[PDB]
Parts: sequence; structure tokens; C-alpha cells
Amino acid sequence: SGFRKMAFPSGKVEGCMVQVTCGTTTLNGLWLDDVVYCPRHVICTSEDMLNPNYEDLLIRKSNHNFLVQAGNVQLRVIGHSMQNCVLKLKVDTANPKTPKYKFVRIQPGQTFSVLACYNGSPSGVYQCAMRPNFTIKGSFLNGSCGSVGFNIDYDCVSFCYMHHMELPTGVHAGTDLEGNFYGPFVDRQTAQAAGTDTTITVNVLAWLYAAVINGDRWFLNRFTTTLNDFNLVAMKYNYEPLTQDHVDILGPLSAQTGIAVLDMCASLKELLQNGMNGRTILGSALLEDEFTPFDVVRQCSGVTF
Amino acid sequence: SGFRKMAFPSGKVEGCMVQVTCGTTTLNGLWLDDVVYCPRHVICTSEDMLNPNYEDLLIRKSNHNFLVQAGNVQLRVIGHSMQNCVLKLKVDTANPKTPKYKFVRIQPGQTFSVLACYNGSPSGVYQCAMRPNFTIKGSFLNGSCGSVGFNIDYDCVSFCYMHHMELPTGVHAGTDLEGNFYGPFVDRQTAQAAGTDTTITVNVLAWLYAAVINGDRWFLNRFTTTLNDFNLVAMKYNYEPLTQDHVDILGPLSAQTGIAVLDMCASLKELLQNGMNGRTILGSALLEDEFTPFDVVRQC
Ligand SMILES: O=C(Cc1ccc(Cl)cn1)Nc1cncc2ccccc12
Ligand SMILES: O=C(Cc1ccc(Cl)cn1)Nc1cncc2ccccc12
Repeated sequence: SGFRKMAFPSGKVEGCMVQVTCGTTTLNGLWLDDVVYCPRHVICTSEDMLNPNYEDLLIRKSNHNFLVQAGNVQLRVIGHSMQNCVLKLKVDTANPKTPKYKFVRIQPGQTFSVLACYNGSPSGVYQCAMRPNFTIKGSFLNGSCGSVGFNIDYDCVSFCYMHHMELPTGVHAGTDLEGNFYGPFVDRQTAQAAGTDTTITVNVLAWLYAAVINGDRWFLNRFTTTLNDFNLVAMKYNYEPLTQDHVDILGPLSAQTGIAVLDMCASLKELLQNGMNGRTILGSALLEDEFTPFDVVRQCSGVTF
Repeated sequence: SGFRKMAFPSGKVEGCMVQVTCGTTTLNGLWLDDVVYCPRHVICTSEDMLNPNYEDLLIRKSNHNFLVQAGNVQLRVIGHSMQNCVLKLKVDTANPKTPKYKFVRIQPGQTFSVLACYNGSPSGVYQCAMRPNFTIKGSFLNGSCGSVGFNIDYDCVSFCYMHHMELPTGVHAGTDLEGNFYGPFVDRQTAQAAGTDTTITVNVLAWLYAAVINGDRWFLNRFTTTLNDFNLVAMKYNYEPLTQDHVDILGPLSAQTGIAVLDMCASLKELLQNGMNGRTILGSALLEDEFTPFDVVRQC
């Protein structure tokens, strides 16, 4: 019993965190094989950030301008290239702690663990979801740029996020490991705002199933709904549309608890229109949307790595 | 910006998780140097759970009765001893991944990260607080026994908890790494119930300071309170008494935000009276009590 916002064990990722310095800027890098990946804005000055030409800024740099530190060992940079918004620093030493890994781009609603780092040193691990507006509600301070988001599938670390910036609302923006930003964001010091956020409906339903598995049933009702009537309700309360794909993904949880997905949707519909009425679900007075259906199955079944 | 329930990076602890088997029972062990620590109930049978005589059950065991597996490598048990409710299995190999570590016993209200494990394999990491009733609200299934709670402060891993059991309410009970249980619990299947749980007041105040640091001030008021009047009100909402020690501990946050502890106490009194009225504090519709004053300063 119990249900916590649980992150993947971060060990395989901690072995990859290095410190990258370029002039006065110091941030984090991900050392995989003989390449260190970090945000390309590491080559910028505060003036350069206002309107940067990264090809022009990078062409002026030499390998010795990038100081890479893996623990208390300096790694020598033997090459440097840019792929979208990520700088790739070729180093002389392959990371002996390189795990089995992939670079994956995730979709909004998908969750991942963030290993927050400062000066190439991991300081904390938390779980979060890629919001439908492509931001993440992280916890990041100055120097966290280069911190990575990941999932662990069996023995393979799927790197899905690299932290680049904080938006004025306190939410965070970053790229996949190929340097492609999530969302309509650019790595420039300018006016950028995240779009209006929505609730990840499939994730709320997954979390309602987790509450049922944990003995919290007060919100269940005798009712069911059509997928179209539920989506008309979801659209009204800034909830993401629930697709037939989502209904299929919730199938195992529906079979385990004996509550059909559209029956759980009628519970969610009632919760949206009436509220919790002084009650809580899994110790929460809000509907939690940062647990995917896979996270719920994984946690309520003990999958190890 | 942002405020998350953040756990410590678990790598230093993952390198210590091993699987311990005794007969039919399989649980987790913590391999530090040449010793594997695990709950002593690993030696118990089916009818030896209500009133186990651990000294009697352990005297009947030999080293070869304990199978210890570190990854895909079997470790050879060369000794076994019991220290309170923890079994210490001396092995023939020192763990090369042993970090700098300490065994620390924590007080209620303290937080720690839990590395949940099954069959010596880490499956997830989450942040917990030791409840005032000495239980933890963890997320654990069968086979999680032996999973550990820890903090990492300046490269050193302070192990503070080893999971032993789940109480009938779904909350968890365990020991420090010296085998001393937290709370009035025993490692027997006898009827055991946690005392009524209360809110960790100092932690709620720390979290209100975190919200102020993050730009949220809607809940602040023009009132102050005496510590005694605060405690008389807070006690009625099942909040822990706030001691002068707690007021002192909140001093740095009070100085950083410019809000005196007793002024913040008056906001808390008002929040308990009014609720949130549709508002949230740091994305939460409830008052969060699993962030200590130290966690707030560290994260902000
Ligand atoms: O935002 C930047 C630096 C930066 C990078 C790119 C651009 Cl376009 C503009 N600024 N770093 C930070 C990242 N995350 C949280 C942060 C909290 C506080 C301060 C700095 C934080
Ligand atoms: O509580 C026990 C078994 C046990 C150990 C020691 C003593 Cl004295 C009595 N019973 N194990 C478990 C631990 N944590 C979560 C659990 C969820 C579900 C099932 C079993 C769980």
C-alpha cells in the first residue's frame, strides 16, 4: 500500500553528470560514450543571449575554451559541434559508467524523472510530466541548465529532456537530447510565455485507478458516459481530450479494479462538476495528473531496474 | 523557481542493494563494507510470526542458510549476528561501491528518501517524512522489506530507516540501521496500531516560507500570535505542538522573507480556519508537511 510520486532510480544517470564551463558560464553536461551533451547557450554572454548567432559564436571557440569536469578529473575536449540547441563536446575519454541508453522524444502527458544538477553534481531527483503546453513544472535554480529528464526501461536509460531555461511564470523549458525544444520556445533572452495549460485526462484517470487499488472508492458511482459526452465535459474544464488510445491504455487498470474506463470517466465528470466536497483522494484535494497509466501499473506491481 | 517533493539522488544507495534469502523468505539487504544489513524477520517461518523468539530461531541458522545475491553474484556469508531487529550478515567481499556513510536515528518530522527495492533491485525513489506517530506513509508492496530511507549531506549517505512492515492502515513501520524500531512497534504479526497521526507544524510553516520565497503571499495576514495561543488553536486541527526549538529552527527563513515566525503562525491559524477558498499554495490545495526547514533552505 501507499502511492507516492516516485522517480526512477537515478544511479545510471548520476554516473554521466559532468560540469561544463565556457568562459564565465558553468552548467551541466551529460557524458555518454566519448561525447558530452549540454545546452548550446553555454557559449553565450548575457549580451549574446539577447540575440544569439550560435554558428558565429561557436566558430570563434576552440576545444580548449570548453572546460569539462567529470568529478575531480578534467576531460580534454577534442571536438565540438552543434545539433539544434545542444552542444556536443567530443572528449578523449569514453565514460566508463555509460549505461545502455537511447535518446527519445516524449509526448505531452508522458512523465519522466529529473536529476537536478549544479556544477556537474546531482542534488535531487524528482518526477514530473511534460505538460500539454510543453513546459515542465520543475524545481530549478541558477546552474541547473543541462540537468536531464529520463525514464528507465528494463536496463536502458531513455534520455528525454535537457533543461535549458526558466520561463517568467516559474515553469521550465528544455529540449530532447537531439536539441529540439519541447514547445514554442527558443534559447534566447526574450519575451516568451507558455500557452494555457490543460489537465492530462488519461493521467488523472490512471491516478483514480491507483486510488481504487489503494482502497479509496468514495468517488466511484453507478454511472457511465460516452467518450464523446466525457470529452465535451473535459473541454469545458480545460482537460485534454481523452482518445480511444487512452481508453485502451487504461484497459489493464480497468480489468484489475473492475471499473470500466467510461465508468471511471463518469466519476471524473462528477468530480469536475461537483468537486471533492471536503474529501481527498490519495491524500490530495486536487486531481493528480502526473502519473501515467504505466506509472500506476509499475508502482502498484513493483517493477525493478 | 518551483517547489517539488524532491528525493536525494539514489545512486550511492543502489550500489548497496542486495537480495537476502533465508528458506522461503526473500527480502532486501544493505551491503556496506563486508556486512549486509536486513530485517531479522527474514529468518521467520509461517507459524513463527506471531511470537517469534529471534535468538532461538537465529541460533538454529548457519551461514550457508543465508543466500545473499549482489546483482548476479552470490556473496558468501561468513558470519551472522543480530543487533536489535536487524540481522547483520558478515560476507567475504567488501562492497566496492560502499559510499561514505553513517547510521543516523531521525526524529518525527524529519524527511528522507526511500529507495524501494524488490529482490535486491531498486524500483523507485520517493521522499517521506517520519510521521509524529513514528510511521511512514510509504509506497511498498510484498518484498519491499529491507528497502532503506536515507539523506545525502555533503557526499555522505546517512541511512536512517530500514523498512520492516506494513501496518493494517497501509502505513509503514521500520527501524533505524541499528535495528531500533521507530515507534511502539515490534516485528511480530500481533495486533499493532499506530497512534493518531498529526500534522508536522514546523514543516507546514517551513513550506509556507517556501511559498513566500517563491512569490506567494495571498495567505499572509496583519496578525501575529503568542506561541501558546497558536498551540491552543493548532492542537484543535491535530497539528503537532510548535516548540521554541521549532521557532528557532525557522529563524533563517523568517529573516530571509522578513516574516516573523509568530506572524507566519497567524497565517497558518487563518488557513486552518478558512481553508484555501479555491486557491493553492505551491500548486497544492492542502498544507504540506513533508518539507523540513532544512529542505526548504536547501531547495530554495
Ligand atoms: O534561465 C536560465 C538561464 C537562461 C538560459 C537561456 C535563456 Cl534564453 C535565458 N536564461 N537559467 C535557469 C534555469 N532554470 C531555473 C533558473 C532559476 C533561476 C535562475 C536561472 C535559472
Ligand atoms: O508487512 C509485511 C510482512 C511482514 C513483515 C514483518 C512482520 Cl513481523 C509481519 N509482516 N510486508 C510488507 C511490507 N511493506 C508493504 C507490504 C504491502 C503488502 C504486503 C506486505 C508488505
